[PDB]
Amino acid sequence: YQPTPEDRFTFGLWTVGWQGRDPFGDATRRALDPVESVQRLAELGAHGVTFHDDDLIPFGSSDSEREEHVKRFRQALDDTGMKVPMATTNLFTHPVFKDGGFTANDRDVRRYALRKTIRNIDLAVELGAETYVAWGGREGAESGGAKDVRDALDRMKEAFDLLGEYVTSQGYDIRFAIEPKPNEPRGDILLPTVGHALAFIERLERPELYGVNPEVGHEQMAGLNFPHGIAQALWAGKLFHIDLNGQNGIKYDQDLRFGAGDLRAAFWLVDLLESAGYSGPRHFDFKPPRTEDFDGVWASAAGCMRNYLILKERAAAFRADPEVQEALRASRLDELARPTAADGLQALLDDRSAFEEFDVDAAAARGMAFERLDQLAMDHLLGAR
Amino acid sequence: YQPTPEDRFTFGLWTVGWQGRDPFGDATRRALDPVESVQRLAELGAHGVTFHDDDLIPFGSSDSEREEHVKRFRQALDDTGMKVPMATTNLFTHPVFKDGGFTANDRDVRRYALRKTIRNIDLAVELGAETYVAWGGREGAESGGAKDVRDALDRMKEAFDLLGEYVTSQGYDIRFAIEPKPNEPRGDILLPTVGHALAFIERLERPELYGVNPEVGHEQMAGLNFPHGIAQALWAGKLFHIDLNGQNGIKYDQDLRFGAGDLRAAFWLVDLLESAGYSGPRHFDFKPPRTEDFDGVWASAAGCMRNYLILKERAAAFRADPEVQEALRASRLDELARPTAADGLQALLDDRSAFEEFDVDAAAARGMAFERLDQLAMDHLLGAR
Amino acid sequence: YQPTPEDRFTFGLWTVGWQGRDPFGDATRRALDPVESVQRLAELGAHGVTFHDDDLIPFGSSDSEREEHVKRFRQALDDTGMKVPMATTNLFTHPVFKDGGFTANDRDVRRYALRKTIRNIDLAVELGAETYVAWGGREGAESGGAKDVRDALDRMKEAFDLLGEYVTSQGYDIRFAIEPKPNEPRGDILLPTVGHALAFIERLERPELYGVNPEVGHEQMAGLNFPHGIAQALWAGKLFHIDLNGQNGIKYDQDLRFGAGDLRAAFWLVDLLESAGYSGPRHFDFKPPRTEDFDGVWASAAGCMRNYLILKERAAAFRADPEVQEALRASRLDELARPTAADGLQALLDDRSAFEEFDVDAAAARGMAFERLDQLAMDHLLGAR
Amino acid sequence: YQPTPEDRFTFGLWTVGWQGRDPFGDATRRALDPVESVQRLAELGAHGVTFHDDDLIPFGSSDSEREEHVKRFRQALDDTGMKVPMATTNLFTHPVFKDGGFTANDRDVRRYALRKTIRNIDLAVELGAETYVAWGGREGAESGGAKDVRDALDRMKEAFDLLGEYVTSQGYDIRFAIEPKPNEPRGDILLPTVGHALAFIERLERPELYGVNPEVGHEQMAGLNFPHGIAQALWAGKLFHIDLNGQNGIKYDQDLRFGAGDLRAAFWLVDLLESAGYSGPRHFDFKPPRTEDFDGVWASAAGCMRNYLILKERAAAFRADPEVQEALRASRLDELARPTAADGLQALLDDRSAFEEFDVDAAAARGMAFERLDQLAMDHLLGAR
Ligand SMILES: OC[C@@H](O)[C@H](O)[C@@H](O)CO
Ligand SMILES: OC[C@@H](O)[C@H](O)[C@@H](O)CO
Ligand SMILES: OC[C@@H](O)[C@H](O)[C@@H](O)CO
Ligand SMILES: OC[C@@H](O)[C@H](O)[C@@H](O)CO
Ligand SMILES: [Mn+2]
Ligand SMILES: [Mn+2]
Ligand SMILES: [Mn+2]
Ligand SMILES: [Mn+2]
Ligand SMILES: [Mn+2]
Ligand SMILES: [Mn+2]
Ligand SMILES: [Mn+2]
Ligand SMILES: [Mn+2]
Repeated sequence: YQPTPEDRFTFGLWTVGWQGRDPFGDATRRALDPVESVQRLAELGAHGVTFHDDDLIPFGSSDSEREEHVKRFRQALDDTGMKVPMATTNLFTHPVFKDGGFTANDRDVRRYALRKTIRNIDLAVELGAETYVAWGGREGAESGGAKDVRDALDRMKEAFDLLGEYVTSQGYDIRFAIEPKPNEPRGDILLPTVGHALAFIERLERPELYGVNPEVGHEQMAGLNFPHGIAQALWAGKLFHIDLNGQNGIKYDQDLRFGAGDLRAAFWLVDLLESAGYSGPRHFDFKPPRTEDFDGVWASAAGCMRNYLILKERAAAFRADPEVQEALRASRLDELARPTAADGLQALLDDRSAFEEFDVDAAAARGMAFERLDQLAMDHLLGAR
Repeated sequence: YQPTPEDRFTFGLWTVGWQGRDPFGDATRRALDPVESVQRLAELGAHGVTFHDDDLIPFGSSDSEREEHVKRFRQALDDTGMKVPMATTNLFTHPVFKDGGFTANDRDVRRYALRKTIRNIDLAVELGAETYVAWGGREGAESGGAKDVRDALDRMKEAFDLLGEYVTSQGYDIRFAIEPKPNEPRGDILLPTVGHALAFIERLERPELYGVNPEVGHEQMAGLNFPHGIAQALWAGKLFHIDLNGQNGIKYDQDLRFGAGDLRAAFWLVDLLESAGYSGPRHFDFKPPRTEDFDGVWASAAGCMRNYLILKERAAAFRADPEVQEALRASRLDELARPTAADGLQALLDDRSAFEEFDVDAAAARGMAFERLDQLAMDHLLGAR
Repeated sequence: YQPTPEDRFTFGLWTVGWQGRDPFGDATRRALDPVESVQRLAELGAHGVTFHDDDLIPFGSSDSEREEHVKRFRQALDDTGMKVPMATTNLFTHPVFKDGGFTANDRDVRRYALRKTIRNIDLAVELGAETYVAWGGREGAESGGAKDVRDALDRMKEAFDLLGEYVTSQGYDIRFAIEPKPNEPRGDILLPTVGHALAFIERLERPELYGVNPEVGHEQMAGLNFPHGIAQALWAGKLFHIDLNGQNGIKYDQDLRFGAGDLRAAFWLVDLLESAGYSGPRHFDFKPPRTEDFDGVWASAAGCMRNYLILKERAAAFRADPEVQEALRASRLDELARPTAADGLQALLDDRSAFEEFDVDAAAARGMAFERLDQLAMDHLLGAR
Repeated sequence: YQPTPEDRFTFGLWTVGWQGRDPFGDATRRALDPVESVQRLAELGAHGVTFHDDDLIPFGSSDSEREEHVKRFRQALDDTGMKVPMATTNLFTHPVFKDGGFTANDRDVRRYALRKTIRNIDLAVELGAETYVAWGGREGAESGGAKDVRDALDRMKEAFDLLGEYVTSQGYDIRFAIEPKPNEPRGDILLPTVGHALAFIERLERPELYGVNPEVGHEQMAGLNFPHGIAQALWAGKLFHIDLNGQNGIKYDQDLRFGAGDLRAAFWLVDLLESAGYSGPRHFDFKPPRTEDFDGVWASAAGCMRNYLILKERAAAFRADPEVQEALRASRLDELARPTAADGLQALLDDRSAFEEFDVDAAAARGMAFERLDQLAMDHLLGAR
């Protein structure tokens, strides 16, 4: 199960670079040089990296230092053949962002958050990224009077609409991907799920510039079915990017390596991305546990990739198995994919077999055969066929 | 705190009529006649009632019996001055709907679910309802291979699009309100939140025919902030109807009387509906606990109405209190409501005070004063001013 | 992966016999005769069955009918070689139990709940059961003033203490196993977790008569780590019985077949029961989904057994793998099992290497190597070694 | 609603002193001097403070600096009349504790964690504390093979048993209070609930030395009923101390001021502590939100105290209201407090009115009148009587 760069595996600088500072505990690992991580991730078989502005250029860097940091970084990309498919802005760490960036109550902060963003879209385009992520982690509230949500959506729509004006004015090929999260670090975060983000995009001036960046662990923090939300994103044409990780239920945001957490969810998510032909990056947004030294870092990043490739093999065996395709017909998946009434409304209304003469008892008696199907999918996952 | 019918309080027949059958236990109360409940709810000060088809006309009734049931019911509405603002279809009880109605894997079932719906839209319009709710409680799965979600959304969009064709062909003034729920009775239900429902409507052929019917307890079963979801629905123009009840956290769907459960949520929700000028029905979709006899039924329905009217008084005192309006300015709510950059993109880009000369430290030092605000809102709720 | 009766697999009559009545829906399957289920479960390789009183003898049966029902049942046990290791009381279905059995506010109800219990302990002993389960599913409240919890624990301790007097007075070899559940069908249920049940037993007059019956899905409905709770029960000597099933997170009690739900939890639970040498019944307390016909019933019961036996094989390969035992030493599991201070308190206090000269930096730098361990356990589960 | 020191309100140095560093964000407030906080908390009406070792004496302080820090602190206690009822150890911040203190896999770490503890019990006794808290925040795992839980409970019991030997050997009047938490910062924390902690104490050599320190927000992070767990702790005689705060459901540990979060829980908890006559400290273990400056700090600490005193007044009015005491009898709370069978087992067995002649229908028909009771308790809370 060996990754190659053709598998499209990517990692944030902040993921392998997490020093292991948590709400109760100091760092347990020294800071990695971005150079270092590029080199070590290319050896493991990754395809590229991603960054916040602030991961690559230290906050408050002179323009003399910015350019330095960028030079070095670009040399290591040249030396390794790594790409930069996606970039994003840190609008959550510095204290100025303690009430948000694009929805902060202070208007000055809000203009500062769009200037800091625009600066990093230029760099992102220079470095070749196709997708620009926006996680509004400070956009929200711990209290009901602190934030009027209708005014805060007006602000959010204004900031995204100015960024879409900027990008079309510059000529850039770059799209935006909004990342939902339901809570943490705010008490409640605005656009908390995939469905809220999808809905919001349909109100922006140019909706075809924006899609979603869902993360495994974030929709599971609301107790939702991650493969069902991604289906919906796929159904809308809006799955621009995806963050892969693991999460054990409804609790703080664990960011465990991909395959950890809900491992059957993980199986149905790979099944779906592979059968829909998702062709963007398989990005890992994870934190190696603070228990680990640098050995455990690179082990944990390697197991992200491994577990994807194992689950891809088992989902492919599942769909390719004749006894499975027979089960799928027994459970009427074929019929789910046929129109209910291609005949149209009038013919439906005149069809007596639809109502007046429909035998509800006979229909109700038929078994759906779902459990036999599900066990087939379990035997496939476990390799126990 | 006395309701009158001008408060727009409504109840489902199924709410006061719940016999108290639960997954572990038999009925504890006899069946109410719909007549009875209309009379008793008009005495308590309610404005109207709502129904499933199957609450009012027993499943499988001849057309001779349907008309009877409807006659009787209409007399009791005449005798009491009660209205029928909303109606809906039962597509969840009968065993034929064990895989869903509009997304069942069997195509025959799906045509039967639209015929059963259309029949009840006619009756709904006859009885004067303005809103037709659709809760797809059986639309979903307990297992990943049982349902392809992209085909199931195609089916759902086809069923809603044929119902919008039906209503515009008949000339009816009636809109649809889709009610989300994340789970129960299915393992996972499709369009599980407000945001998923909002997103989905924007893909139907005629989106201005459809809005949402959110329920308190349903978004809390995902751990989400119910007043934040309703703000978003208000912001989209799509809050057609609302279900009011109480829920203690993430667990089975409790349906406790309104004000029970999360009582500070309840306060910020009344604050919002009243300050936005929501003017639809305040509908109660609750179940009096099976511990209660008919005395406890009508006590529980009365406390729904009482608790709304108490929280309306305290939210109104809150917003009317000068010291509160002063706090709101101290916390910059005023600034949240101003555009970030009415000057436009170019002027933002040329403004040095937005970036080059923005003092981030000074901005970061300012306190948001949220806690003083929040305690004011607490003293108001508790009447301890 | 073929079960035999030596695997100690058991099922409740109520599990395969669930008609599929849920809070929103009628039965979807006819009632099974207990005879039938005994015969069909013996063919699949099960070791025995369990019952509520009310599953085997219809509520209100004359003593002429009781004996009949029991005769028939006993013949089918004779004909099949099935055992009855465990029995329990239904103190939740009938409306008289709407406030509880042993903690109902009415004292008359409470005496009735102990008489109904004692009657079924006699039958249980006749039929050879070793364990008598008590799930207090109606013991609790939806509201804070409805139940004083300290008086309700006095009542619960009084009922269990009289049942322990009864059993020691009759000479019976039978122990009690209390089953925790956090909620459903009550808003909150008393002794909601394993730890609450364990604590409570230590206050009964004869604590060595009582242990716990934990269920997978119940501790997961609180978001807790089921293998950690069973370790604690094992550590106390109190794991008398266990209920096996699957649950997807914090929501209504799904009762999916064992292996469904949290499949990595399932792996670490089999690892533990097998390495501790648990030798009681592996009981399945599950409901085949109401989507299924009788074919899907017996498929779902068979997959419970299958998935146990697959996970037993993979946990055994895991612990037997030298590279795994090497990893365990690398992560210091060996040291966890050594006493911290067998030298005693004084020697600890005089040991300078424990404090004055302990090098905290060097210790802090050591990696725990947990991620490499965890991936080994993942490759083992998936059979990808 | 003015606190005085006779109300027994206390605060941790770490609570008002939280700089607002979170998993995504830098500090937003400078460090407070312990002196400062003592002075400011005495002005607001608090009764005392509590500390970790490491809050009061910087980690790695020479013994020349320790004594200095302690001198200063003691002067400010003298100048203000503040007490120190409780102290505890920081065994979670420093990287050496990344796998735990008392259950770390490294035995060296474990001896170091008991030496660091013992040192601070001496200081605690010097400063007059009565209760010594132990929150094992690093005791647990993110992965199943990382920790054998039975060996880890052996270690935990060994560490607590040596601390009980230490304290009885020194002659100290000091008891231990174990604080449960279900998760965060570990994936799962050992003894995750009140009931697990209660159970564990009953296995220590001297159980009458140990009780529990429950925190509001921690049992709510498992979705449990905090007043029900404290009743159980009261029922066992083991409520040594309590941490008061607010939490909105199952998510990261918010630590909002007391009264925020679940405000009806807050009401029933004050009702219980006041009617049981709890006479330990009312300690606040909260964090003023990082949005706040020092003004918002002291506002947030003041609202903890205010909200306790408002809820005490409304619970007292509730229990003192004749119409309430009438409701309580209508709902049979009186009967809950009577023995079920003071007559004994034999008389129960011979009582025909308990079984043979018990009218189950009549009993089942009686209403429990809980909803009327609950609304009375709501009108009382809101002051709407
Ligand atoms: O929860 C943290 C979020 O996942 C971020 O890592 C975003 O993906 C990028 O800012
Ligand atoms: O959870 C059940 C749902 O709330 C229904 O009562 C809908 O509102 C109407 O079918
Ligand atoms: O949740 C229901 C409980 O699990 C019961 O099935 C008990 O095990 C036996 O009464
Ligand atoms: O969650 C953090 C815990 O509540 C601590 O503050 C303990 O109370 C003391 O170490
Ligand atoms: Mn995350
Ligand atoms: Mn992410
Ligand atoms: Mn509901
Ligand atoms: Mn509803
Ligand atoms: Mn269960
Ligand atoms: Mn069970
Ligand atoms: Mn806490
Ligand atoms: Mn605490």
